[PDB]
Amino acid sequence: STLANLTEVLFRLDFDPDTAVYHYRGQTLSRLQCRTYILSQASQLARLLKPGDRVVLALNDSPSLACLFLACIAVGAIPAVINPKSREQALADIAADCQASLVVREADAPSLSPLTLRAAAGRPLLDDFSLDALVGPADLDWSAFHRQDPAAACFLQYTGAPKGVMHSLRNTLGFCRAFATELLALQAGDRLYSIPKMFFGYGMGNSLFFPWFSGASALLDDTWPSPERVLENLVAFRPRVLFGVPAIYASLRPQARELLSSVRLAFSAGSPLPRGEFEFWAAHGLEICDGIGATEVGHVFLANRPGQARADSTGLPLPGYECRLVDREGHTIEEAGRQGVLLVRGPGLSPGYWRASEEQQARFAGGWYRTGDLFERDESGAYRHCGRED
Ligand SMILES: Nc1ccccc1C(=O)OP(=O)(O)OC[C@H]1O[C@@H](n2cnc3c(N)ncnc32)[C@H](O)[C@@H]1O
Repeated sequence: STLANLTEVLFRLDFDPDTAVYHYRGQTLSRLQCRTYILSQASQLARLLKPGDRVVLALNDSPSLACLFLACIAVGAIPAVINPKSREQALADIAADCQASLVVREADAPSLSPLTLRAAAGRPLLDDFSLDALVGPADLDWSAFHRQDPAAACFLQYTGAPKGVMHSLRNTLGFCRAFATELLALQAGDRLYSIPKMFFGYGMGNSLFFPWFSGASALLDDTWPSPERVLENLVAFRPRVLFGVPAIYASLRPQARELLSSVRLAFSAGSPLPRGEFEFWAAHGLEICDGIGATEVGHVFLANRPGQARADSTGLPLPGYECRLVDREGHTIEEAGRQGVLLVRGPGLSPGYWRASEEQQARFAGGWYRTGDLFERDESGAYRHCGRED
């Protein structure tokens, strides 16, 4: 194929560079402001990292995290975003698993025993992460994108021993198109608010990629989402699309009036949406679309479609995806009402784990991802979660 760079591709999308992309602490950054900052930061990272070097970002959601992530990709580095409050041994184990060359952490955090840089105290709108003092200020017109095969590993997503899922340019644009375009039909200018953070694959797509992919903007909050905080954000930001999980919508019941004010598309992932929650908000005039995603598949690959959602259901495979149920002998289940393990194949499929044993990599056997989830399929074709396999 043609060598390409995921960041460069996103920067090339023909969206108004003067429109917002990220929101943070009441402020706003446009596509142009972030593009310029990313290129500048890339000139600094290229002095520190070579193509292929791994980077672990133990940071909460912020524009500097999204920009640093994309700056790593710009130079050919392979970044991963993990829980900033990860325990020392957990962060060390992840950095060891991907043999990271660089770890970026919050302020005052201890050192790992790879190179450790810390973010600045005060939560600035754009942080240099001490790169100015380390490698000097940035170059003014940087554009030395490292272009590689679209199927090559571009970044990692970590989910017992941690497993790092490889994601490439191809299957990244794949799961963005399938979900952000074909399922949600996100429009330029849409205000997005994802409560799950960017160290969760769910949140990375919601907050990091979709604003660039679809021309929308996302609210980034580096504090933990207490229902009180979630409320302040809703009131101040008034998002049109809300990415939550079942428990989040349960916690939002007493604030239904405030949520209905702006939210028009409410999505739920992570675990099955109970009928009670779907029906509580349906009577308030809000449809919650339940969809399943998996780190190994990029994002949601099977979901209820807006305007056609049903209670106690995960919907249908997204366009381009194929879903199959297998019995205890690995044989395809052709019938309805028979629960089996769900296999999935499609645009978002990851090319595999970064480091793993043959038994772990076997989850990708045959060109499918074995979710380990028990699913059944009714006559209409809709899937319903039934639990996990033993
Ligand atoms: N990474 C993601 C991106 C987008 C959206 C979700 C994710 C995400 O959750 O990624 P993970 O790798 O952490 O977990 C995947 C596993 O979580 C479970 N699950 C997720 N969503 C649902 C759902 N709607 N209904 C029922 N079960 C669900 C299921 O066991 C699955 O195997």
